[PDB]
Amino acid sequence: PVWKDADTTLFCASDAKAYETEVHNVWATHACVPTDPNPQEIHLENVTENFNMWKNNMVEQMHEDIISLWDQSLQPCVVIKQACPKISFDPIPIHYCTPAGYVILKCNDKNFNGTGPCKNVSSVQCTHGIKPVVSTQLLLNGSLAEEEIIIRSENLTNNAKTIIVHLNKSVEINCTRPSDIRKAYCEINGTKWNKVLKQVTEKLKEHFNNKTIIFQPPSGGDLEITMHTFNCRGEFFYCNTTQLFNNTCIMKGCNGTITLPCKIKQIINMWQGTGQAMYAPPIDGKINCVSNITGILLTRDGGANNTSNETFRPGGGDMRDNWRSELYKYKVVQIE
Ligand SMILES: N=C(N)NCCCCC(=O)NCCN1C[C@H](NC(=O)C(=O)Nc2ccc(Cl)cc2)CCC12CCCCC2
Ligand SMILES: *[C@@H]1O[C@H](CO)[C@@H](O)[C@H](O)[C@H]1NC(C)=O
Ligand SMILES: *[C@@H]1O[C@H](CO)[C@@H](O)[C@H](O)[C@H]1NC(C)=O
Ligand SMILES: *[C@@H]1O[C@H](CO)[C@@H](O)[C@H](O)[C@H]1NC(C)=O
Ligand SMILES: *[C@@H]1O[C@H](CO)[C@@H](O)[C@H](O)[C@H]1NC(C)=O
Ligand SMILES: *[C@@H]1O[C@H](CO)[C@@H](O)[C@H](O)[C@H]1NC(C)=O
Ligand SMILES: *[C@@H]1O[C@H](CO)[C@@H](O)[C@H](O)[C@H]1NC(C)=O
Ligand SMILES: *[C@@H]1O[C@H](CO)[C@@H](O)[C@H](O)[C@H]1NC(C)=O
Ligand SMILES: *[C@@H]1O[C@H](CO)[C@@H](O)[C@H](O)[C@H]1NC(C)=O
Ligand SMILES: *[C@@H]1O[C@H](CO)[C@@H](O)[C@H](O)[C@H]1NC(C)=O
Ligand SMILES: *[C@@H]1O[C@H](CO)[C@@H](O)[C@H](O)[C@H]1NC(C)=O
Repeated sequence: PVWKDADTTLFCASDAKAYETEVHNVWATHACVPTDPNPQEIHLENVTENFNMWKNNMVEQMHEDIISLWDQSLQPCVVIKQACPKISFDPIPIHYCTPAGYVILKCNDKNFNGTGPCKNVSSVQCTHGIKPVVSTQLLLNGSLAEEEIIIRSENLTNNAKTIIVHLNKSVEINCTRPSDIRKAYCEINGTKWNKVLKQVTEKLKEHFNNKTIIFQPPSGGDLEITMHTFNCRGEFFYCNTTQLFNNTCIMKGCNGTITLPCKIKQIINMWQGTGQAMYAPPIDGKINCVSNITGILLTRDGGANNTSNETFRPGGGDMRDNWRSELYKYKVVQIE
């Protein structure tokens, strides 16, 4: 035993083939180390420890990882004049491990909303395979809750704090652009989507005191925040998630396949801050991705403590809460 809450400089590990150039590998061979050959996680009997993912520093430290991954690897056309070669792109799991004198604690309490104490703690040396997808409004290719749906928020009462809806059922998404080049779409199972979405509203009313929950498309911003931007094979997609957030469809004559209009923007505003950048025309041929929806990035706006309704509009932008959704059950303690 003996430990104390502390921080340090972490290190990473990954199953990264040294021949492939799917950039996540090419970067995880020269910055990460091989995966733990034989790894054990030791449970701690009759012990309880408090966690909180919003003041946690593993998240920050991982953000400083993906930033260098994207500034090093993928390069733009545009005083900045470069060559913009088409590259390969496919994320891979990356484990996060403590050096010497420290260890990682893991909360496997079946539910657990993130901030607070555990009860079923365990001590690991590395995290686990965590895919660094950089996406907004919808969390894709993450992990899933092993019990029920959970809403994660710092201050649930606050009105500019982002919300996170960890799902217990992965909703398949399928986005394509075959053979204007950059005119794409995304097919989603409306049946699966709205079954799970009914569930999502039930939980939101469980936290918000049997109040009428309503989903609304974004107020107004740049397409980065108001339009589901993800990265597909080195292509930056933009999907008008307006048919996803409709409270009418919660019988009814809407439950089939929800095609969604998308576009492959060349001019994007970075998520690392400071400026914009332009890339290059799409690769000829079918460009598509098949990802799992697993989390949900909402920002209910305030001004309805009195009315019997609360409006929730999709959000995101600060990719930090993309990581929080995954390193919520981990804390780095030092062997004091
Ligand atoms: N200083 C300002 N300009 N403030 C006004 C904006 C406040 C709104 C805000 O603070 N929102 C959170 C942080 N923001 C996130 C934005 N995210 C993206 O553009 C993005 O994720 N694109 C993307 C997504 C997926 C892929 Cl695959 C590829 C690209 C940009 C940066 C910003 C930080 C603070 C300044 C601007 C807003
Ligand atoms: C604690 O978590 C582990 C791993 O998730 C699982 O076996 C079970 O939920 C709990 N086990 C014990 C012995 O409490
Ligand atoms: C999370 O659980 C704690 C109890 O440990 C509670 O005080 C807090 O309000 C909960 N927050 C949410 C968003 O469920
Ligand atoms: C997800 O959680 C909800 C809680 O309301 C539950 O009703 C549902 O059966 C769960 N689904 C799965 C697949 O665990
Ligand atoms: C935010 O919500 C929590 C939940 O109980 C509350 O305890 C905390 O004090 C709130 N903070 C403020 C400043 O209201
Ligand atoms: C999507 O989820 C299913 C189970 O819900 C899982 O078997 C599959 O591997 C996931 N796909 C990806 C790309 O992670
Ligand atoms: C994805 O959609 C394309 C065309 O819409 C289709 O050819 C492909 O089989 C689909 N894949 C999945 C897993 O739904
Ligand atoms: C949607 O999911 C259901 C499972 O409830 C399945 O039976 C149906 O074929 C799926 N439809 C589409 C278009 O994905
Ligand atoms: C909501 O109302 C139902 C009955 O309509 C009740 O069983 C439940 O306790 C209520 N919950 C909240 C959070 O108001
Ligand atoms: C999304 O499509 C709707 C119509 O379905 C339109 O009113 C809205 O302006 C579109 N959003 C963007 C960002 O173009
Ligand atoms: C999710 O994972 C699948 C399979 O690993 C991959 O094809 C897809 O591109 C991924 N999605 C994103 C947004 O990276």
